[PDB]
Amino acid sequence: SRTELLTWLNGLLNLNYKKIEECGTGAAYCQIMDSIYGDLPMNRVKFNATAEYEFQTNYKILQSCFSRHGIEKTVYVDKLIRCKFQDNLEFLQWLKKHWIRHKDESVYDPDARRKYR
Repeated sequence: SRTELLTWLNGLLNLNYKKIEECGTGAAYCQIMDSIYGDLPMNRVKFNATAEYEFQTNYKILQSCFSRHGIEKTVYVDKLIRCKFQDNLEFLQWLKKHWIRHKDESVYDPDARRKYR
């Protein structure tokens, strides 16, 4: 559920999200992928974005990550970027599964990776 996922995400990345809709900015999605692959351009991810044009940048970074690593999963930016509940709920559900299956043994420091943003 949304509550179970949000709690998981907040603990994983040391975030304080209250609604699934907040994942629509694409920043959290990028960092979940960074925790798994560690080659995301975190400095260029607009982590605390408020303007849609900035969300667009996050999604292009996310899409580039999928392409670089040969991830076949679909990413419908047009649906997610509007911060709609259902679309983001579904994408986050898949991301958690991807994380479970691919996150290795190394420790991840979400705060340091974001330069404490």
